[PDB]
Amino acid sequence: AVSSDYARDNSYTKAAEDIDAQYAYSGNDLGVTYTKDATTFKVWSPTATGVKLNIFTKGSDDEQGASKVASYTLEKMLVDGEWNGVWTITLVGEWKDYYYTYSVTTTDTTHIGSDATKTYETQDVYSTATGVNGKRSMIVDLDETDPEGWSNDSHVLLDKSTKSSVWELHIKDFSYDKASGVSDANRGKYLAFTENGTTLNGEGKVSTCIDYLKELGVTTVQLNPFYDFQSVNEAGDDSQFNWGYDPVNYNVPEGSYSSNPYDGKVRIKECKEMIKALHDAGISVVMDVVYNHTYSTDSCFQYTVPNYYYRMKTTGAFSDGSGCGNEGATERAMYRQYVIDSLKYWVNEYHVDGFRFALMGLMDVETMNMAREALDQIDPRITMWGEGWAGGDSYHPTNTCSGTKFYPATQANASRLSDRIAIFNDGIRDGIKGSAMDISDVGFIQGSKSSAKGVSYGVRANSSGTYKWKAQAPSQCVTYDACHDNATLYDQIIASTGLADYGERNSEAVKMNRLASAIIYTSQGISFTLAGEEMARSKDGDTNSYKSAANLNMIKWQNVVDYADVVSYYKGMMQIKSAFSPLTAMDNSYADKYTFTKKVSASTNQISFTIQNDVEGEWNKMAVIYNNATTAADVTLSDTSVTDWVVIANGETAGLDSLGEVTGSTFTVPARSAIVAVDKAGYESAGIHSSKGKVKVNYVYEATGEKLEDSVILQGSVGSGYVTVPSAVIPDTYIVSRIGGNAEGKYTSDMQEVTYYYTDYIPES
Ligand SMILES: OC[C@H]1O[C@H](OC[C@H]2O[C@H](O[C@H]3[C@H](O)[C@@H](O)[C@@H](O[C@H]4[C@H](O)[C@@H](O)[C@H](O)O[C@@H]4CO)O[C@@H]3CO)[C@H](O)[C@@H](O)[C@@H]2O)[C@H](O)[C@@H](O)[C@@H]1O
Ligand SMILES: [Ca+2]
Ligand code: NA
Repeated sequence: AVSSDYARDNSYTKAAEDIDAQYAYSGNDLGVTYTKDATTFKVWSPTATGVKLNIFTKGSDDEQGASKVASYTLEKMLVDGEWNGVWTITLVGEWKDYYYTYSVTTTDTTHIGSDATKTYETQDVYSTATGVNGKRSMIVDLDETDPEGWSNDSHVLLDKSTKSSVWELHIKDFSYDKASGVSDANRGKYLAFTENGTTLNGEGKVSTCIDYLKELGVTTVQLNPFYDFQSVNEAGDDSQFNWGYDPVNYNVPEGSYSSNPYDGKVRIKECKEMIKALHDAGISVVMDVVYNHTYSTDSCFQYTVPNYYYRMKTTGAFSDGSGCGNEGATERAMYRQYVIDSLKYWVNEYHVDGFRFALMGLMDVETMNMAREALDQIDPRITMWGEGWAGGDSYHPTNTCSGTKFYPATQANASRLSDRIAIFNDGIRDGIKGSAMDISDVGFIQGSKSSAKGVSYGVRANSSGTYKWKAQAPSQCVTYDACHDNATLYDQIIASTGLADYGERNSEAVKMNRLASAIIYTSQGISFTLAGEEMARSKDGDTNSYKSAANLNMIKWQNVVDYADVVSYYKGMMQIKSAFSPLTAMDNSYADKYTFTKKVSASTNQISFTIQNDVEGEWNKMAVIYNNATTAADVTLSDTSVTDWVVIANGETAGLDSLGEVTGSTFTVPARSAIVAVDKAGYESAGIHSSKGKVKVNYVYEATGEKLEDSVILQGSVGSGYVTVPSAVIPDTYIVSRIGGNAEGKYTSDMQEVTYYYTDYIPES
């Protein structure tokens, strides 16, 4: 089922609305305002009877030189005897690098003015720095946290969101593997991203980490939570892992990814160095944000203004729409403001280029649209997308703090949402590889004919017609087959077919992987992959790896060799989408330029369509065919307008070079493979060609000269290193007797061939 939302007004919502009408504050100076001469503290809490500032030398009581300094009484901000809801004090002198908490004595929202008070110690709601484990805030000069050349670091923004290629990455996963070639100190840390010239096992043969990303050519890296989360003990062991969907401090970097979580400035500088390194690599940084819930209701929000910041049921229970125990009340004036101010902070202070909203379905449409407008004032190329669903039933008031009707930012309400707030298309996801809820379930690539309609509607970003949900335009659609949640693409292929064990190479499974690649990059919308999808990433069948072993979760960098051909295929498919404007369109101007051979809703083993282009200097027409049959199929296009074709992607390779020609309207499409072709006239005139070198790898029985296994194609930049390997799937009764050509070397302009010659063998042991 899809979870429900309910409009219910009660004592709590009416109390919160009254608080907004009187005390809503837009002053822009809540938290700490540092200067060398003085530091000013501001806390918003209309429910409070008193607020006390506590100063410490260190962020925890374990550290050397840790001591309580003193405590101070904050005073109400009055004008002509009228309180604006804000507490303030100004400390004269130099207070930088001191740590602090607030002691808030307060009622709840439904008992303001009463003697029913409780006192809570808490970090600042508007913390820009904390000590270890985010318990104590830190007074910092943010200038001191700027790395070398930070002033010259610019945003990396896509001209159009639909021109993106997103690599969804977890910071520990990136470099926790020793084979990553990243230094001992920086493995699984922010600073891993700053290490150039890293290679597999540091042997200097093939690129890893940042150099690998430059070669792959992804436009965008989306980072899993690097705001401060609860679920990793920052004073604990290095082997701890969590995705970090457990927020504690929204505007403070995560401590565990830094080299030193005790000094609050170090993580800020190192977090900025990561973002700079990615910007220097020409890559856009998208931040996974989780305003929909906090780890617990024992939070800075609840301790400051009890029952204001969370959606309250009539029974006094916290609404659990997140499935994590609570949901943030985005409809409230001061959380709306907090969220928007937070987004602007990460953009301006950390140079973040966009956001992925966790459970965007829990966040109200008005708030989301206002956030889009705010970020537009900085730059409208700043990207926004999110999950158009919740994680449970959500109880909200009828209206927002503005007096407009509450609407959740779900798939169902895509029409009410800005067309530049994109939504994850679970339609094409389930269409391609099968239900995400069931690892054993088949989609189109595994041979489901019923799944074809999922793919076919996905091809135009679910923006043409209606199947499941409808995007306003391709700009409002994220096109993907897998993410960090549920099974990896290759794990679902393995589980659903039983072709092999998890993480084991299988020729037919890899064919299916290549086909998924073809679909993603011949589909409209914002193309998105899990980091390592291109190298057949496995989690050993883990369908919820959020707190699983770090070595299970980590990117196995050996896969860039083991699946170098698959990486090469993705690398080439990315080039195709980038070269052909209809695929990267933001609007619906190309919707009526598609000619599907069969009905879009057809149950078929072969999907085919043509796309008419209108951009001068590009290809005039593209033909796309997906064949999920176990045999080769002759597919005849219904569109006969073009009868001279150049093939640019097949079962073997993909890219901008001609792989052969086709006369007429009929194409022979190999089993479990795609064909991408373009009009010959256009291919000649456009002058679009590859600058990448090729290596063909053959596997031959020496005695007969016959192939034991299909040849594969590696592709990469001329001068970049490659490593070929003997085929993993060849029976154990054959052994490599001899190698022809350069098994290892650098790509050249001319294609090189490597042949692994095999002889008769009996394992024995
Ligand atoms: O008080 C209740 C409860 O609170 C704490 O546990 C919270 C929560 O922890 C687990 O949920 C996990 C999921 O299993 C993960 O898949 C992940 O979900 C996120 C997903 O990956 C994102 O894509 C999406 O945007 O956001 C979701 C989360 O909203 O992360 C969550 C949170 O870590 C567990 O499965 C839940 O049952 C549980 O409620 C606390 O640790 C518990 O002791 C406590 O009982
Ligand atoms: Ca933390
Ligand atoms: Na283009």
